[PDB]
Amino acid sequence: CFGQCQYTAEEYQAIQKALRQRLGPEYISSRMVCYIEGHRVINLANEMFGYNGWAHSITQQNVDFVDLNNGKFYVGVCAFVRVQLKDGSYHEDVGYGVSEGLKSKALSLEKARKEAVTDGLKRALRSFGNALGNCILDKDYLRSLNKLPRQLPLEVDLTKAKRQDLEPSVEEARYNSC
Amino acid sequence: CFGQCQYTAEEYQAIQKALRQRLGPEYISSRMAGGGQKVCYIEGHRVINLANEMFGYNGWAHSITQQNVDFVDLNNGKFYVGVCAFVRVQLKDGSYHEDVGYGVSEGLKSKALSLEKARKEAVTDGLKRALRSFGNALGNCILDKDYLRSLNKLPRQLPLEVDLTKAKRQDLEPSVEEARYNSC
Amino acid sequence: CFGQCQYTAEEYQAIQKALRQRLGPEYISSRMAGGGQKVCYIEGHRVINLANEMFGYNGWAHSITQQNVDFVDLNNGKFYVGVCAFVRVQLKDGSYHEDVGYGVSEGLKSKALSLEKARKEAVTDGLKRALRSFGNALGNCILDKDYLRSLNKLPRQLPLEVDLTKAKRQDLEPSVEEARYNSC
Amino acid sequence: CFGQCQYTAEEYQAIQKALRQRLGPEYISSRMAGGGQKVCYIEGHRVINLANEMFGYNGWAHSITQQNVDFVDLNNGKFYVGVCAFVRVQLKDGSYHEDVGYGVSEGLKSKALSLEKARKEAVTDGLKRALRSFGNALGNCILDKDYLRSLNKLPRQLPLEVDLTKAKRQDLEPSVEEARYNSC
Amino acid sequence: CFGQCQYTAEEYQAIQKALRQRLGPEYISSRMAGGGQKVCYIEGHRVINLANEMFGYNGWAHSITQQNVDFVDLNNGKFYVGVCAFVRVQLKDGSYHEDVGYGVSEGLKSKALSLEKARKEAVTDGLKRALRSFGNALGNCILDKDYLRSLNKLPRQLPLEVDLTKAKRQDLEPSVEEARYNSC
Amino acid sequence: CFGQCQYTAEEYQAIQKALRQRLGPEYISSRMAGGGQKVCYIEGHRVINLANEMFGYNGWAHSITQQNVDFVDLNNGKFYVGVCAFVRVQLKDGSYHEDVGYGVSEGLKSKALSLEKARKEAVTDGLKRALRSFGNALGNCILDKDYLRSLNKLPRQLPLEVDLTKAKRQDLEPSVEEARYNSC
Amino acid sequence: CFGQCQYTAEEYQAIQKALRQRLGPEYISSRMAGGGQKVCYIEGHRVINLANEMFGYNGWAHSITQQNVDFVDLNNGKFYVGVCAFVRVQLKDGSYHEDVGYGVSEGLKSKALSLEKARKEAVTDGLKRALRSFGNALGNCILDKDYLRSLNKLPRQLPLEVDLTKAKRQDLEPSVEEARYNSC
Amino acid sequence: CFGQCQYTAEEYQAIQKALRQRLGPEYISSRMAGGGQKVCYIEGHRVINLANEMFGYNGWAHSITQQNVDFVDLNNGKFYVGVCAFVRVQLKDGSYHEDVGYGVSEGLKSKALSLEKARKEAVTDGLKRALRSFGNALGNCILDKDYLRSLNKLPRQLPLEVDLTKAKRQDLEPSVEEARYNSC
Amino acid sequence: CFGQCQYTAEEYQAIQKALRQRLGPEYISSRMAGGGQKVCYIEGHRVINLANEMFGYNGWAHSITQQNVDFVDLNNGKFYVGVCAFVRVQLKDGSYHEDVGYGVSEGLKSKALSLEKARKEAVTDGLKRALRSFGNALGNCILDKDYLRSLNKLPRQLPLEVDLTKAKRQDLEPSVEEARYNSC
Amino acid sequence: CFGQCQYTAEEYQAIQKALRQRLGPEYISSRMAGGGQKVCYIEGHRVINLANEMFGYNGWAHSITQQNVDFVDLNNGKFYVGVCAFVRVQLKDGSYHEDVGYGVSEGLKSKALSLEKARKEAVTDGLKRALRSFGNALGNCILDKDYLRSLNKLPRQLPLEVDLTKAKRQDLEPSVEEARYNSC
Amino acid sequence: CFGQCQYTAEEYQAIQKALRQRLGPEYISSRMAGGGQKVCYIEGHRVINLANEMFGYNGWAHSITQQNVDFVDLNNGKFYVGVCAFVRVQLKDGSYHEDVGYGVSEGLKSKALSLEKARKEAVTDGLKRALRSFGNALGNCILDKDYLRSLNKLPRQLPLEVDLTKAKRQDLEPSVEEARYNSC
DNA sequence: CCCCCCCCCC
DNA sequence: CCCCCCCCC
Repeated sequence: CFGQCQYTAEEYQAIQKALRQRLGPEYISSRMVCYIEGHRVINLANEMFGYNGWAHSITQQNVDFVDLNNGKFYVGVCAFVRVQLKDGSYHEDVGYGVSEGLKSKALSLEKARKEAVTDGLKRALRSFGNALGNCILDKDYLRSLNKLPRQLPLEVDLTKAKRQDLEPSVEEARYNSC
Repeated sequence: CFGQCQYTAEEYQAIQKALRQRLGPEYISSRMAGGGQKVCYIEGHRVINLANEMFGYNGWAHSITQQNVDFVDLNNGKFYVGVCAFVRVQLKDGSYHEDVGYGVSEGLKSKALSLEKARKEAVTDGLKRALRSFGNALGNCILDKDYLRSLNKLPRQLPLEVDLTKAKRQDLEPSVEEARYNSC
Repeated sequence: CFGQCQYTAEEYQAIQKALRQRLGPEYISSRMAGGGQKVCYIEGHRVINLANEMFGYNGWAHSITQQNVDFVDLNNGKFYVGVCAFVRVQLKDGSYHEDVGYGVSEGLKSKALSLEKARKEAVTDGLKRALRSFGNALGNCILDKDYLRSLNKLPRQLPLEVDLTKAKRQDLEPSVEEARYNSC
Repeated sequence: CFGQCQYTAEEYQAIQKALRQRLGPEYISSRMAGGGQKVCYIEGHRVINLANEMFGYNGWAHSITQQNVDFVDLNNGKFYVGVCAFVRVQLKDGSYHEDVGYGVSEGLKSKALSLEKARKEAVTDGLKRALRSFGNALGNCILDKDYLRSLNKLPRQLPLEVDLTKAKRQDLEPSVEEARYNSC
Repeated sequence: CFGQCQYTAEEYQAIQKALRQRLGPEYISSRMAGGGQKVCYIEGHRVINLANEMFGYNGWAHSITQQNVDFVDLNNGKFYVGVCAFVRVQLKDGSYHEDVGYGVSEGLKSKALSLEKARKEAVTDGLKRALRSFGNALGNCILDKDYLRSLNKLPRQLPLEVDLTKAKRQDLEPSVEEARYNSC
Repeated sequence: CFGQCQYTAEEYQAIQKALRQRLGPEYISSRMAGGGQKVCYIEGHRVINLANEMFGYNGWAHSITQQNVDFVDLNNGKFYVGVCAFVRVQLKDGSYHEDVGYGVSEGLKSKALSLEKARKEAVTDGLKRALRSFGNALGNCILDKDYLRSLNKLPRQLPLEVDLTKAKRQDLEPSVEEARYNSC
Repeated sequence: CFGQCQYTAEEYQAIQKALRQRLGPEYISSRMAGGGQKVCYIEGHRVINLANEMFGYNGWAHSITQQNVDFVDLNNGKFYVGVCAFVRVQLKDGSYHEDVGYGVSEGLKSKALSLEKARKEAVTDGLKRALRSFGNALGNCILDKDYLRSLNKLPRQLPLEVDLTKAKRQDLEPSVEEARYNSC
Repeated sequence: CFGQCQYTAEEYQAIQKALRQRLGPEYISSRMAGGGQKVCYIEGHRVINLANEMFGYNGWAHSITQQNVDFVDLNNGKFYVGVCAFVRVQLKDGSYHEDVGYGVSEGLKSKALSLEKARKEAVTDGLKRALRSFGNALGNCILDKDYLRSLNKLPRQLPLEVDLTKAKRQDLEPSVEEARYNSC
Repeated sequence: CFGQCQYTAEEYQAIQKALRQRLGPEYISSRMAGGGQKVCYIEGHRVINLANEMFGYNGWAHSITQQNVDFVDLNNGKFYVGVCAFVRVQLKDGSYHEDVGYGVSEGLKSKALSLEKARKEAVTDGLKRALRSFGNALGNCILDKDYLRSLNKLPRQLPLEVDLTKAKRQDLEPSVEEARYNSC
Repeated sequence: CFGQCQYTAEEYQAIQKALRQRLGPEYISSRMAGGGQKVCYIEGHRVINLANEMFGYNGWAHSITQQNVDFVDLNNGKFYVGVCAFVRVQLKDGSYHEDVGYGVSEGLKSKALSLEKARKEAVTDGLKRALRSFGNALGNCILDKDYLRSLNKLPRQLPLEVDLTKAKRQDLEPSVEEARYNSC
Repeated sequence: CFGQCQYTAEEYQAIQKALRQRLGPEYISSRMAGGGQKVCYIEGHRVINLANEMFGYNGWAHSITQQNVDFVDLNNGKFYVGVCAFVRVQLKDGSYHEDVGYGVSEGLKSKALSLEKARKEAVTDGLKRALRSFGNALGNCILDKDYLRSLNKLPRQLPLEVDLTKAKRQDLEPSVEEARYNSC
């Protein structure tokens, strides 16, 4: 099962080679600072290891503070996320979540907690190689990214989008799996 | 049993391909936020049915690791409640994803309904955010702004109608009863 | 034993198909839920019988992970009580779904009746919300507003009558007793 | 041993069939509730014997997960006590159902007797509500509003008589001792 | 060992039949309750002997899960003590039943004797109520009001006399010592 | 080892029969209660010897689950102490019986003697009450009022004399040493 | 190893026979209680050697489950200390007996010496009372008043003399060392 | 699985030799301390990639045993935060090294960013110091003063340029998917 | 390994015989207690060597279950410390003996030395009292007053001198290294 | 895996011989203590490399059992911090050594840097002292005063130069990667 | 592995013989202890080397069960610190010895140095006293007063000189690496 | 009510 | 939107 599977030579070789790849400009985004968006990291991990080849859990989440300054809330929240592969290999790291200025205590806490968990997951997956987000920390890679042409955001083709719940091929394979 | 079943090549490959699909406009809904901005989301029951179809009714599981009420404040007769929950989804092979949901209830005068609303919302949100990590088909694509742009350019479709003619009308499931009798 | 048996292909397919079924109007009832509007729901005993038919009396299980009384407040002689419960349903293959229920009692003068109402409602609500996660047939469809529109357009049927002629009248079960004697 | 035995096809089907039965009027009793209304219920010993017949003396089990005294109040010499209990019933195959019972005692001048009544009543109620989840035959049908009306239309029968001629009069059980000696 | 032995068909059926037996008048005793009314009961030693005969000296077991002193109050020189106990009986196959006993001592001037009486009574009562759940032969029939009337209609027999001629008079048990020597 | 050995048919039946025996007058002792009534009991060493002969020196065991000093009060220079103990007896097949003992010391001026008396008495009483549950031969019959009447009508026998001619006089046990040397 | 070895028939019967023996006057010692009455007891080392001979140096074991200092009081320069200990003896077959010992120290000016005396006495007394439960040969007979009377009528023998001619004078044990070298 | 793999002779020897290598100037960075002096270090991503190449992406793992915030102080509008972390790295053969990292933030006006900086720095520092213990190739050589001197004498090379032509541009990994499909 | 080995017949009997031996005057020492009385004891190292020869350096073991400082008092400039320790000796067959030692230091002005003395003495005393329980050869006879009288009648011998000519002078143990190399 | 491997004769003998070697002056360093004196020590990275060469990168491991900050004092604006750490080193055969390290930081005005220095120094010192216990080669000889005098009499060598020509300049390890590919 | 290996006859006998050896004057040193006179002791590194030679680098292990700082007191600028530690030594066969060490620092002005001295001394002292229990060769004889007298009569030899010609000069151990390479 | 407990016991 | 008044008395 999970945590018991040992990587075969072919799969080990494919993943080890693939994880060295640096990410193209399609993955990187910027704010006012470069970063990779959460769903992109999720999709990267799902493609690298399979939907059932990686796992993550929240070891502990701790609210550092909730302060009130003339009607505005300032909240800091840390989270400890541990990623595990289907072979037992694991990486655990710290994420943080901040919410300053909001008037809603509850919305501030929601933003801070969710942000902390997502950040922790990104930083835990980072430790597997450049393909999962390590290259973003290399300043030479950032410069080589700035010299690249700023391409416009690609468009998504919703023609083959999932339109009904049923997955007939999946149901067939699962019925044949028993 | 559960957590021990190992995925066969056919089911693994089918699921891996199927999870890449982004969701059509049938799944996505929208509300208005505190900044007057549009926020998309998938309704709970849609995600539950999506997961039941992707993994089988017995191929996925979820549990509440911890639910914690952050605060209960009383402002001139109105209750403001924040509740977080940690939901862990597991597949029949032991693979798991755990995330946090939050639940908010501001303005209500009934403390009990505020707490109920916050707790249930927190748990459902945590389940959705935990299931997100399995792929676009279970809700990962909703975070892609390009997917959102491609969704607005689409015609606002009218609510589909449900045909309740073959709806279940009595408890017994005879084919199910036979299949189970033959299992003992 | 329980939690160890793996579903056979025939029973898996039967149950997966049956769980997709939406519920007819015989199951749906209405009360005034949280929010003060008319809200549809499935009665507890109906969900119990639904689950017993879907999985068998020994094919599903549930337990109360934790029940916590959030508060008991007294406002000029009336009691206001909120109670949450965490109920986890498990199938005979180890598959599980856990959710939160809440129980409310505001205004009553009897503390004991208020607490009893809140605790029992919390447990039953948690069980229903945990069973929701297996498919439409166990209560997931009730959350689809399109399903509600398709339910209102249906002819309002009168409550069916129960024929108590073949009702159980003595304790002994000879058919069961024989199979059990031969099972040892 | 217990929790390990798997139900055989014959015993499973027999029990699944028997549990669908609604109960005849011999089981149901009634009192006058709060608002000058009628409320039906099944007495504890009836449910105990029903379970012993359905599963065998060694085919079902129950335990008290937790009992918590909610309150003990003193108003001018009278004690008012509320007690909840969490009872978990388990079958010989590991299947389980857990629910909450409550126990109330208002008016008594003895704190000890109030607590005794409340605790025992809570536990018995919890056992009844836990056994309810196995099917109609163990008490689920009592929740059906149509079933109660269909029960009122039957002629109210007078208490059947019990013939104590074959009552056990001395301790020794020779057939049991013989089979048990043959068990070694 | 204990909790592992599985009941053989003959012993299962013998015990299942024997537990249906209602108890004769030799077992029932009576005291007066608070409202000056008759309350029936089975004495502790009677239940112990019944259980030893039904299952064997090594076929049933009981343990005190938890005992909690609810209160010890002093009212003008008299002590009033209430004590609850949770007793769990288990059979040699792992089957179990757990229930609550209570112990009361009101009026005594000695705290120590009040506590002793309350604790011991709680434990014994809990054992009786746990054994009750196996069937009429172990004490369930005492709860049937119809069974009680048929007991009043019976002639109250004078206390049976005990023939102490075959009483054990010295420690050695040669047949037992021999059977055990042959076990090594 | 202990707790695993399963009783052989011969030893089971021998012990089951022997435990039914009531005790002769050699075992019973008496003290006086204040109301002019007589209270019977079996002395500690007598119960220990009874158990050693019934089960063997290595066929029964007991342990102190918990001992709790309820109170130690000082009233005008005199100490009044109540102590409870929970003793669990276990047989070599895993069968067990657990009960409560109490120990009392009122009036003594030495706190140390009060505590020692109460603790030791509690433990011994708990052992007696736990062993009682195995049958009449180990002390259950002492609670039967008819057995008490049949005991009082018997001629008061003079204290038996002990023949110390074959008493153990030196440490070495040669037969035991030889049997154990062959056991390695 | 220890706790797993099962007693062989020869050793079981030999030990069972030997444990029935009462002790001669060589073992019994006496002091005067605080009320001028005669109190018998067995010295610690005598009981230790008794157990070593009955079961072997490696056939019995004991451990201190818990030691609790009940009180340490200071009255005009003198310390009064009560300490209880719970000692559990176990045989190589898993059989066990647990009892309580007490240790007292009144009058001493040194708190440390008082505590040392009380703790050591509590533990030794607990070991004696735990070993008592194995039979008369290990100290059970000391509680029989008839044995005490038969002890008084026996001639009080003068303290035996110890022959230190065959005493161990150097550390080395050549026979033991040889038997052990052949054991590897 | 992980923690079970034993290093093969070829892989052990390869890694043992490779870890002896000291690092070239491409890895080392430097800053100025609070007292105007040069401090060398290895950046986090370099250590992560070094370890991934030395042991494989699945041949090393690390976990946070505990993170403890030492202090958060507010001095006239500036926050000073010290946080320690204990990081444990493990290899696929069970070999492990655990060390401490620290995180500092002095002067900042935002508490949230101070805490984020201190916690993340503590964890990364602990990871670097834990990996340091495996050899020079993973960072031990940075502590050799002679290695630092021999590094300064080297020509300061210009920052290398990165060729992003072969960068990953889409999610799909066909070779990886193929090998994994062949792994089921 | 340790705790698992079962004693072979030869070594068992050798040790069983050897443990009966009383100790010659070379082992016994004496001090003067507070009442000017002669108190006998065996020095620690002698008991350690006794055990090392009786069971082998690897045939017995001891551990400190708990050490508890009873008090540390400061009375007019001097420290008075009492410390108890619970030492459990175990043999290579799993047999064990646990007892309490005490350590005292009264009068010293340095707290640190008082604590050191009390703790170390408590541990050593506990080890001596635990080893005593195996038989006379390890110190049980020292408690026999008859043994003490038989010790006084012997001539007080002068301290034996130790021959340090064949003393160990370098670390290496060549025969040991050879035997160990041949064990791998 | 780790903790399971048994040392082969060749590797055992090699390591046992190698650990006796004392360290040359290349390893030893010196500082000035509080009395203007010479204190010798081995720098951390040297000890890490020593252990990695003696046992292999995967043949030794260490963990931090506990680190405890003893004190943080503020004396006229400067911080003085003492921190202890407990480091446990384990070999691939399960052999282990645990010792204490300390860390000090006096004079700094930054609390965070003081704590960082003290914690890191404590952990490194504990690792050095734990590895010391394996033999002279890992640092035990540094405690021999004769070793120190014989160290002064040797010619003080110039700091060796480091040859960075073959330093690792890129991440990939082709020999390691190939040896690992052949291991799956 | 460690804790599982059983000693072979040859190695057991060699080690048992070697442990009897008393130590020559090369090992013994003298300082001013808590008795206020010339007190003999074995230096830490000597005991470590003794153990490494007696059992092998991988044949003995020790751990710190607990270290507890008893007190830190400040008297006119000087610190008085007492620290105890519990060290447990174990051999490769599971045999173990656990004892207490103490560490003292009185008079020093630096709190950090006092705590460091006390903790390290406590751990080292505990290790020495735990190793004492294995025989004279590891330090038991140092307590023998006759051994001390026989040590004074020996010629006081001058500090031995160490031959550092074959001192270890580089990290690599080629023979060790070869023996390990062939072990995989 | 009473008995348990008060007075006695150490 | 609930909460209040209703319901339990």
